[PDB]
Amino acid sequence: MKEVNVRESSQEREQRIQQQWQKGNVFQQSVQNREGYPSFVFYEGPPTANGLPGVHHALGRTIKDVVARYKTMTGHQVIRKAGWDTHGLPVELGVEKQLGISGKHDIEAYGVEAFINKCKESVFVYEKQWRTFTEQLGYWVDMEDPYITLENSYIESVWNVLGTIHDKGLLYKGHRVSPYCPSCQTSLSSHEVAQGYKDVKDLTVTVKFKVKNRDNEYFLGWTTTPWTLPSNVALAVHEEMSYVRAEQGDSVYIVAEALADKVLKGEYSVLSHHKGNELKGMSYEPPFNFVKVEKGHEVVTADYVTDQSGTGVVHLAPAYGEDDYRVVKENGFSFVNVVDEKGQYTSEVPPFQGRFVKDCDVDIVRYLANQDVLYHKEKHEHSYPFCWRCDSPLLYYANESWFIQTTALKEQFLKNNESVKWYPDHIKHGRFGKFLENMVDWNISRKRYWGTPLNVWECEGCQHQVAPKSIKELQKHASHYVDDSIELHKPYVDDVQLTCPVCSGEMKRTPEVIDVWFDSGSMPFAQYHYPFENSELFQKQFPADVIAEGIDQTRGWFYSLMAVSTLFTGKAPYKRVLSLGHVLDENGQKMSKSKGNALDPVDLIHTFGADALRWALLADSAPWNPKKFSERVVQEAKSKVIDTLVNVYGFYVLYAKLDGYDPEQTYELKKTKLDEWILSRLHSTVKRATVHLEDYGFTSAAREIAVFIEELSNWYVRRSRDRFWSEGMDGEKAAAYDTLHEVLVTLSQLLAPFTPFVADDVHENLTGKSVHLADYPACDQTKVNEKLEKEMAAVLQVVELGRSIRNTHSLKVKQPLQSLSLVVTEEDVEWKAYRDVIKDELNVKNFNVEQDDDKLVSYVLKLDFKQAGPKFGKQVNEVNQALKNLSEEKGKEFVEQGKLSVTLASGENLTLETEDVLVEKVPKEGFAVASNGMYTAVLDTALTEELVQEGVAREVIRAVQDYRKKLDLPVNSRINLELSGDEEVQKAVAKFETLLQENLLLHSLSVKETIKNGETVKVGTKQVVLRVLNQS
Ligand SMILES: CC[C@H](C)[C@H](N)C(=O)NS(=O)(=O)NC[C@H]1O[C@@H](n2cnc3c(N)ncnc32)[C@H](O)[C@@H]1O
Ligand SMILES: [Zn+2]
Ligand SMILES: [Zn+2]
Repeated sequence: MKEVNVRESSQEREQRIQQQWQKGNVFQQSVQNREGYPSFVFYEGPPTANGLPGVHHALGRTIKDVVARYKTMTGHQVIRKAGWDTHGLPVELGVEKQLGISGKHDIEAYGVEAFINKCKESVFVYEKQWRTFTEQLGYWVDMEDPYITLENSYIESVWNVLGTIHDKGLLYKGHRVSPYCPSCQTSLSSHEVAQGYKDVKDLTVTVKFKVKNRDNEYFLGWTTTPWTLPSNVALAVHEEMSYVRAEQGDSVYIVAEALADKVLKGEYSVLSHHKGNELKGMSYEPPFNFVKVEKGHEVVTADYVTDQSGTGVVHLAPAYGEDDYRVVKENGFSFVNVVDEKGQYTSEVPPFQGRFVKDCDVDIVRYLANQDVLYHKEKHEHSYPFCWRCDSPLLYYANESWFIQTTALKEQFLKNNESVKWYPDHIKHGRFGKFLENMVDWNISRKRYWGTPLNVWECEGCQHQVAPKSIKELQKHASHYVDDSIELHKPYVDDVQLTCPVCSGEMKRTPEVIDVWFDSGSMPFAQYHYPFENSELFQKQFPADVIAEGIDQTRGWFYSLMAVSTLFTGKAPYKRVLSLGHVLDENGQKMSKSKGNALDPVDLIHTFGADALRWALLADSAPWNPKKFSERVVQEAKSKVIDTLVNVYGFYVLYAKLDGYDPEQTYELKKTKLDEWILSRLHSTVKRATVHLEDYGFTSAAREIAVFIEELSNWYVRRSRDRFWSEGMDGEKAAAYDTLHEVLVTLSQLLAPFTPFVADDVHENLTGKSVHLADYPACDQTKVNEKLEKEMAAVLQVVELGRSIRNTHSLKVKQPLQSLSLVVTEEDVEWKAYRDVIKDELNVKNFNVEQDDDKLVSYVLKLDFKQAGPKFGKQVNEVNQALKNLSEEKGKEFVEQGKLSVTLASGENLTLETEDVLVEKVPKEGFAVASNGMYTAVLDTALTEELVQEGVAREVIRAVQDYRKKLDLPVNSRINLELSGDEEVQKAVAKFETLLQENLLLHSLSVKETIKNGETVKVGTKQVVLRVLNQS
């Protein structure tokens, strides 16, 4: 073993260990050495390469590393291939800001290929930043040969999946009303929309719709989106609902019967009752006549019209509502659109042309009143969808898109999810399960440039569709030569046309790229270029035994994985999911926010070490709920856990070399009770940590280990230092080294998945082997002594009670005290075995165990004025004083009898009720008491001259021992000590001359009145001059 003497920072140690991993290929060998062992299949969720890693990203990568390392140590081969997510809006928008451009026109003017080259350069910069962060965090994952979603092989496997889906008829193009981002200028998927809801406050209005061929008759239409009014095509009523023609003032309004008293206030008279199918066909005048509807502006029947809200008459604009689109299409009404792709009004609405529709709400109200059509307005606080990337409000916009028909397999989705073990369990039928139950088809087409091209070619002649699964299939159908090096990106694939197999017409690729979530959801099949390569390796690496990512993936990777795999293969791609809560910064969620909530993880790793950061993330709180994180918790983890292990390890190394201990040599072992306790605590910790890890309880396993580390340092090592400091290699010293060597080897093995750097530093120095190539230690039940653990735990509580009393009464442990009395309610612990430990630790001359406190307490009596005040009238204070005058035995008799009589000064004797007297139990004179309820510790706090002088003698002994180290004197050299002090020190030294000689290797001791050129030292509140003249 090597030394720990030269001061090494945490960063220096981890850098040294990392280089040791590099030169030994330990990560690679920890996988190869498990060849033939059962597989544990793990998929890495690919971080988006669009920003710097933060501290919040260290939680997931720590948890993944713990599982992989732990599963490797318990006899599994865990292949770990890193991945980077490089396509889509999360990358495109960032690059646009770097270039100072925005929108599809700016990108096309910039040049599609030039813009894409900027995307490739940006993601490459972030991959290196992420890779450096991952390596220094100690998350072992293969970033030398990662899967990257922009690589041609990866995209080709995505094409094969999409083509196979298309073969099943589950990839279709359709004109549907979809969630749409006017800024990004593309439709969005259902899971993307579920990530961008915010509370808004807008206006829902009621508008008069004057009936045609009638006078003073106005329909009362209702809408939550006033900006859709210029595009009105129809009014919807429920055919079986009841409506009334009610006159109000000079006008007559048509409104639902059940809502009339709410819509019409002040004064109205109901004339006639009508059903919904009677009002069907009635025409009216639009609130805005800017646009013309060739077949529309009538009243139609829709079954979703509710009488609980609104007026029972609903304005329908087919281009901005799925229900509106359906009903208008059913009745053969004209489809009209007044909004461009940027969310702005077209020329068909002159007064607001070129304005965002959701910004015209205020002006729409004014135009309504000025045209004599407005009737009501009310506030609406509701959740509204916003773009999950650019935070723009979304619109529901009729648009032609490509869909994956996930609803066709919805039953298979739910079946696959039911086979998944979720952590926490509530995600399974909660956040994830509810999303599955409300499934709509997956809108995958994005009118963007950087992403996986949607591999569907349509014939210009007959609209026949061809979806090449591969470059070879693309080459086979192409009307021109397609080189083998064709890059599966825009615009390169846009220059490939195919000859139609039906009519020999020209087939052109649809221009869109696919949702970025499809890329990552395809990674089980695309990370190994399946089915083009690695068919056998893919089979051994599917499905995953676990994945672990943040809770946002329930609307992300968790869903896209499930959807791609179910559509492609029908099977669940994972057996188990760890859904991780998000890391917070004292409040908000860490992210690439404007505030930039996240801290620099590399700076923290540099300052406190990756081990400390990982331990804080694992032990401070569980990973399932939102986690407030602080640098302070990392600092505490470094000093309490990591530094503690290093010191104990360095303590073992220093004295093993000095004593020449060799674990390969055979010694005589006189193992003490403290050795048996810590060994029992070691294997009990091994058992309980393993049980937690088997159930993915990292927090509980870490906390169990931290308890053992505190016991190892504060109790076992601290109380065994003399055996390491002693001179001869006797049986008890050999037992100390043997015990501590086993503790360090096994504890480092226990800690390897948690704190891989410091664990390997201890293990490799002690054993010559990497801890990460080792087996996870097994519990040796024969070394578990439950009684010894129980008794020692009681001893620790008693010691803690004794320290509490000494601290309370300012009695430093260096000052011996006469006795400690322990009142145990029951004879449970064999206290005789631990008498020497308790007396040493608390510095008491006598330790006595009592069944009760009758000899250790007394009673004083008082009066409860709230109870007995009025009863005794004015003699109350005389009675209260009379109770306080009572003897000790009189007070004790009262608590037994429960009845007492006080004799006042006048000779009058008054009887005291039980509830009239307040009882106080006080410790005997000179004693002090602390109790937890199970154990009551009574400490004799009274000091005698002999106790004070012994304490002074102890301080003199310590002062001499410290001045001896300062002079660098040999350990074995009898000194001639000269000592000067006042009479109190002189008397104490004289009286305890034997004690001083037993603790100091003194050839002579001389008490001089004054000392030439002496060293003044502090002995309590006194100054003592010392001087050492080496014997000749
Ligand atoms: C599985 C990864 C997805 C396919 C996608 N590339 C993605 O979300 N990539 S990421 O880089 O933004 N996220 C990386 C991981 O970090 C989690 N995460 C993101 N934000 C936080 C946060 N504030 N606290 C804790 N964990 C968080 C993600 O869920 C993902 O596991
Ligand atoms: Zn957007
Ligand atoms: Zn054709």
